Amino acid sequence: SGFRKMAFPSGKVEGCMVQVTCGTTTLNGLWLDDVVYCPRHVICTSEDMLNPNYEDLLIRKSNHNFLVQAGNVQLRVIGHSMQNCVLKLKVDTANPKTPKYKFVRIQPGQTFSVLACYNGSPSGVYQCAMRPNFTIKGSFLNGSCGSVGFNIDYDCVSFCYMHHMELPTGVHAGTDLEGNFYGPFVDRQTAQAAGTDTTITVNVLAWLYAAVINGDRWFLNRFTTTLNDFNLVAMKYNYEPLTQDHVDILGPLSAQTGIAVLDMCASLKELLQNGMNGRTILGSALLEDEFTPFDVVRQCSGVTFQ
Amino acid sequence: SGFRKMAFPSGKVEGCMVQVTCGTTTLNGLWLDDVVYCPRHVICTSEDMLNPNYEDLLIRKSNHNFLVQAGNVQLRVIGHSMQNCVLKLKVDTANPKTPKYKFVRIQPGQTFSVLACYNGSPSGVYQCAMRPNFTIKGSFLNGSCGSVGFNIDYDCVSFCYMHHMELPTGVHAGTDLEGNFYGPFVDRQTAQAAGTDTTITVNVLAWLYAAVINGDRWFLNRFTTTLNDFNLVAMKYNYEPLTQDHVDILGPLSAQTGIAVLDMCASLKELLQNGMNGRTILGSALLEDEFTPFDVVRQCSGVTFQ
Ligand SMILES: CC(C)(C)OC(=O)Nc1cccn([C@H](CC2CC2)C(=O)N[C@@H](C[C@@H]2CCNC2=O)[C@H](O)C(=O)NCc2ccccc2)c1=O
Ligand SMILES: CC(C)(C)OC(=O)Nc1cccn([C@H](CC2CC2)C(=O)N[C@@H](C[C@@H]2CCNC2=O)[C@H](O)C(=O)NCc2ccccc2)c1=O
Ligand SMILES: [Cl-]
Repeated sequence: SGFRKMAFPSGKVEGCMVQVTCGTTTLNGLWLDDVVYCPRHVICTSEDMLNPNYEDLLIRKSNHNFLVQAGNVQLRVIGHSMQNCVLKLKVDTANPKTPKYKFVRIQPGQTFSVLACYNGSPSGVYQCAMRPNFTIKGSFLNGSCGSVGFNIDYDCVSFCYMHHMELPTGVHAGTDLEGNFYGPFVDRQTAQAAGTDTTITVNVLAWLYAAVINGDRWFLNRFTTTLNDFNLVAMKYNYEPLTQDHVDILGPLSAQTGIAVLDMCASLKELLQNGMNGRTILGSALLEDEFTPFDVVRQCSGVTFQ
Repeated sequence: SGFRKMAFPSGKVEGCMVQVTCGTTTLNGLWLDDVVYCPRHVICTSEDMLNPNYEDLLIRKSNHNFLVQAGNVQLRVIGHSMQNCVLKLKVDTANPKTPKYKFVRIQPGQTFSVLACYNGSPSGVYQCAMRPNFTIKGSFLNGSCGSVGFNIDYDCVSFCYMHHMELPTGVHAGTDLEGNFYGPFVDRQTAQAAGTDTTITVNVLAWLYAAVINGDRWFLNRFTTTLNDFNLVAMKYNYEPLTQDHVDILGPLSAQTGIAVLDMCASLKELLQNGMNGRTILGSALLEDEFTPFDVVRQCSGVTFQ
């Protein structure tokens, strides 16, 4: 037993990280088969980032202006193209460590592991949620651009995130691996509103089921509620409305614990109205929303990869 | 910016995990050079674990009774020995993925990454502290025994922990890689007291410095205190006494922030007496003690490995 914010084992991704340098700027790239993916802002100076014309900036660059290093190994660039906000550098060597992989665009409220990298070198791994407002609350310093987010399914790495920027509010924005930003963000150093964030209700409920499974039961009450009554409460506390799709995804946790989803909603309701009264749930003094229902099942059933 | 509970990249350790089976029991082993390390309780039945005579149980086992599998690869066992609570299985093949490594016995309050494994297969990575009472609050299910804790320094993996058991209170106990338990625990299914745990004061102070560096400053007050006055407060709230060695380790964080360690102690004092008044620090509603001073420096300076 016990419950931890667990990241995927990072080894398959570690083998794909490289350093990419263009003029003055170095950041991380992702080397899969004979393509290296990195943020297109690798071609910008600090001045350019204020208001970049990426098409005009990229026209000045040739293959030989992209320095790509895998460890101490220099890769030869034989092609470059821009796809949305990412650069694809064709190289003359397929990465021998290329894992089975897919590119996925994740939904808001879904979770993934970030491998924070500097100069092509892995420094740390952590688990986070795509916020409803399409930001992430990460840990990123200079040089971390090009760091990637991912999920693993047995032997398949599903890349979902590439780090592009820190907003002036200190939260993080980036793209899928086709270079499409999550949310309204652009790769420009300008004020950008992220808009109202909300709590991921289905995740909080999943984590309450995890708590019950681990013997943290104090918040279970004598009450039930309705989807509509609960959503009146969710609206007031800036929680995502719960839908029947959410109820359906929680079904297996309901089944094991014998706690009807709407009964757990009444427990959540009472926590939102009353607070935690100085107590904790799975060692947290707030309601945790960075576990999906799928996360809780995996952890509570100890599912592995390779 | 931002601050996350980050684990080490796990790839170097993933390459060392194997499955070990003896009679009915399978768990994880650690394959370094031509030795596989695993918990000696691999030789026990459920009945044996009640009151094992490990010397008498091991005498019944021969090399060929230890089934060791690295992926789909069967390793040949040419030697076995018991060292304290671990078994060392000599195998006829050196692990080609053996990273540079050391065996270390860590101090209470030090942190490390756990790679949770089942049947020799990595499932997840998370960061935790060795509690002052020599337990860890992990996430471990059946089959996770032999999972290891570690730190990385550039290219060197320092193994510090091997998972042996869950106490009836739901916390976790294990050994260094020489098989010596952390704390008073034995590898027997019997009631075992862990004794009073305490909060790791130097870690909480390190995390308050991390908060200030990230712009979370609300808890900074107009007060200072003395080491003795602060330790009167630490005693009352079951915090570890702060020593001048702790003050010295915090020096670099003091220097950058301009906040004298004893001023930060007065902030901590006020938080312990007054509580958080429904506010958060780096997205936590309680005082976090699973970051060392060394952790905060690494993260706040973005230090990498290979
Ligand atoms: C003085 C303190 C507060 C300690 O640091 C900064 O102001 N740092 C930065 C200010 C402005 C830009 N950056 C870098 C680019 C370096 C100036 C040349 C930057 O934005 N780097 C990161 C991503 C950011 C940094 C903090 N958190 C993040 O996620 C990224 O790796 C990158 O390469 N961005 C492209 C880029 C290139 C030039 C100018 C801006 C951005 C900084 O690190
Ligand atoms: C019914 C529920 C509550 C869901 O599960 C259990 O009671 N589980 C277990 C009860 C008793 C023992 N174990 C295993 C051993 C299996 C029975 C054969 C066990 O202790 N396994 C783990 C470590 C534990 C399990 C939970 N958290 C941990 O850290 C370990 O991998 C191992 O191999 N231990 C050696 C061992 C061998 C035989 C009997 C006890 C222990 C269990 O998993
Ligand atoms: Cl909390």
